[PDB]
Amino acid sequence: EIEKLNNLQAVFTDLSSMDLIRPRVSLVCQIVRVGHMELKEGKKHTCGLRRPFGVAVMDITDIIHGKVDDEEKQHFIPFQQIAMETYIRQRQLIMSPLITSHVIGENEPLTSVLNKVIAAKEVNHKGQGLWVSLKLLPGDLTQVQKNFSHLVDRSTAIARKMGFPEIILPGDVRNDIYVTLIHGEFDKGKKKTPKNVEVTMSVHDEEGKLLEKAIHPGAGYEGISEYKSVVYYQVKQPCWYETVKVSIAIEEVTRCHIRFTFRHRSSQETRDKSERAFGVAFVKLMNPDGTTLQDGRHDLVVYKGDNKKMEDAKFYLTLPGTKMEMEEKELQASKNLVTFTPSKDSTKDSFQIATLICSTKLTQNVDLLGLLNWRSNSQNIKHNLKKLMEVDGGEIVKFLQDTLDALFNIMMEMSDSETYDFLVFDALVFIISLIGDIKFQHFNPVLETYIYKHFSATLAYVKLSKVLNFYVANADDSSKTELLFAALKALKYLFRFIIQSRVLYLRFYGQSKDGDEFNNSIRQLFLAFNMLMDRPLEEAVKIKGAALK
Repeated sequence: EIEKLNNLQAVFTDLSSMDLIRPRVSLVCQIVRVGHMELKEGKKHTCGLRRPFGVAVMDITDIIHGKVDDEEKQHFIPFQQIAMETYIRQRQLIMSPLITSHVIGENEPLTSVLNKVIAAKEVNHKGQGLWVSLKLLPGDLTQVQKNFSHLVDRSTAIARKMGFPEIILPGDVRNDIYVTLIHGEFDKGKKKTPKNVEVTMSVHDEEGKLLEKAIHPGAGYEGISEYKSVVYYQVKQPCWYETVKVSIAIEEVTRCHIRFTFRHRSSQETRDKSERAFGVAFVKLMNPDGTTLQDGRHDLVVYKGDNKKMEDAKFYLTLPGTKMEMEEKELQASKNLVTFTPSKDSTKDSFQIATLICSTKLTQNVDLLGLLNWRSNSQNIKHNLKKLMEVDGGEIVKFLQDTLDALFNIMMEMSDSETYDFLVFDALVFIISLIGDIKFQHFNPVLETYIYKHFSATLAYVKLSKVLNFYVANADDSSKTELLFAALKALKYLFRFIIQSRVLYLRFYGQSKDGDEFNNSIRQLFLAFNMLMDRPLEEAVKIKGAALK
């Protein structure tokens, strides 16, 4: 790109405070040649295929530390090419030739070369490299682009951090589906040479229509309909580890899946284009339980067989896509011998991917969804309430509004069962405790917003007062001790919600017929506190401290 050389400016935002204190931070440039499989002259070869070339790494940890900052500095990052050492040293070997090997100078993954460049501080770059000016600019994208508009303009390329920040601003709408093709074991088949497998991912809807520009190779580049993995020269297990960007509409990912096409890339363009994808794997970005694809590693299944079927959305989508899907279909097929015959097409070929989804609306939890599905999951409400605490505050905070609303619905509908009331009490306590954290304190304004505007309960305040009065009545209980202490920690917002419910009652029924009763509840909380406190301090000194606090 002739218009990018003078504007090849790379900015890496989201670098939180812990990002800086990382002991070892390295800016790694992947040098991959796009073009011919073989650097040979005389015959046509497949063009546009990606091959590993080398890795350039510079330890920029102290550069990100802010120790050194100067625009005019042009840090020459040494480039380390892969060891294609097969020409010089072979010229001197006489009087004892006993060697039977092959040429492996390009087949190594760039992961191994990168590991070597990390291990070897000095790179024998031999004058091959790249000059970059490295600086850290305080603040976010806006602050960097306004306090350093000269360095960083709106045309400057933008790159985000592989994860989440230490401060989650309310409304950080993102859909970062980072896909990393870790590795894949592909059988050589009838071919003596191992297939030059190239993972050409294809994002299709549930109807199979390929989503255009869904896959993004990386920062500073537009999306593409399909992204091709680095074609490895005759490798049985090509290890890619290629992290790519996927930005689907967060509403559309509910009906979108990435289909992974693996084609044998022969050394000849005619054979390359006459060879179809011998196997295709695929992953649905939504779990069967209504949640999106989980954050972690998913092992895809390379399917073999009729080319139409292995590309038929109405068929291969119905086919399990992962080894987890393999085993779940197999096990759920064991309890019912009703039309469950394993297909012999399930070859040993497998594919591995890493899906770091950095999103705001995407949901990854069974317990959270089921508890949000309380009106149809009444049987697991007792379990979903128990297991919502293990659901991370990050999962909760995305739809804390809906979680609160559903809890209040559970309370108003079935408050008769006090055990579920206790479960919702404790879930709410954990909720406020986690929101009060530094990570989630920024949604405390959102929490108050929900309290003051979106709150929709009219009698739960009674029940919560009852439950907390029971806690303070049973203060000496060791199991309760932590529960009541946590209730102490979040008393403020607890009674914010309680007062909201009470006032909603007030304005919905005109006058408080039980205002006397409610005030008596307040007074009895006072005096139950008094029994709590007049007990010997040795049992609950920290509890009395939190009470005073």
